[PDB]
Amino acid sequence: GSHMQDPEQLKHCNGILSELLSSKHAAYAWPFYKPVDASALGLHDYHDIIKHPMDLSTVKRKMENRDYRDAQEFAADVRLMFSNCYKYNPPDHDVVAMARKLQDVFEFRYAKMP
Ligand SMILES: Nc1nc2c(ncn2COCCO)c(=O)[nH]1
Repeated sequence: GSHMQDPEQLKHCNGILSELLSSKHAAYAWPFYKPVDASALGLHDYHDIIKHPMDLSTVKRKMENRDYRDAQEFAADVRLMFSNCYKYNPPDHDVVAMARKLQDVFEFRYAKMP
């Protein structure tokens, strides 16, 4: 059920999303900018292991099209994106180190929900 705080909380979500895509975090955010191109990377098992792909360009499109109805729905997709990375890759892989740093950015600012 829609709350009157939902538009404002979604604005905070959109702010976080803008930050995740900004130059400030680009050194570790870039693997998450676009959908994993499994074939191009030779990751021919990716879509057998990851049943629900997610990436920041897909989150952005969903925010722009008002697909997300509340902050929780946005947050679940962002976390899905990170969880896919932790599921597919070995935990010492550099892409996982980048995921953890970007998720720290996400979680600490998401916790600042006004
Ligand atoms: N190994 C691997 N590469 C990824 C993953 N997520 C993002 N990338 C890198 O894609 C960006 C293009 O080089 C992932 O989970 N698997």
